[PDB]
Amino acid sequence: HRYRPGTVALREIRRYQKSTELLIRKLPFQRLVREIAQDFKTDLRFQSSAVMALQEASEAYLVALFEDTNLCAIHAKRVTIMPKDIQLARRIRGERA
DNA sequence: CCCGCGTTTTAACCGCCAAGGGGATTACTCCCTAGTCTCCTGGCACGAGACAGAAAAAAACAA
Repeated sequence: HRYRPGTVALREIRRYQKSTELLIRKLPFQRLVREIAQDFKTDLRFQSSAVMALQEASEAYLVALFEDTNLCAIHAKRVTIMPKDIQLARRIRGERA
């Protein structure tokens, strides 16, 4: 049959909140880090541990930001997060101007 | 707008194979060092110095 929209989303929320493994596949993230670093200094080498630490910090920060975004969206009587939500959360945080 | 399902490809992995490059050993080559071989014109005349030196053992013959 068909699951009504919004139920499988709750199932994934339950699934991913019980687990800790990283949600971004490694190699694209590593290539993105390498590209970003290249603009600061050339012919650079990275320890896999450094790259893993970068991924852990980035994913945790993104999860916290998504939590704040969901809270902001709920405050607007809304269920869907939209860019203004991220913007407001970042603004109140003080990272974005 | 966004969710849930149907279809495609490669990208992430592994295994084996084949181009292309790096290190220890090997092919030469160049320079240096080390060690030899041979020669120093055609000759001619005359002279003078080297006639080995010690020591052990068997035999002849005087006594």
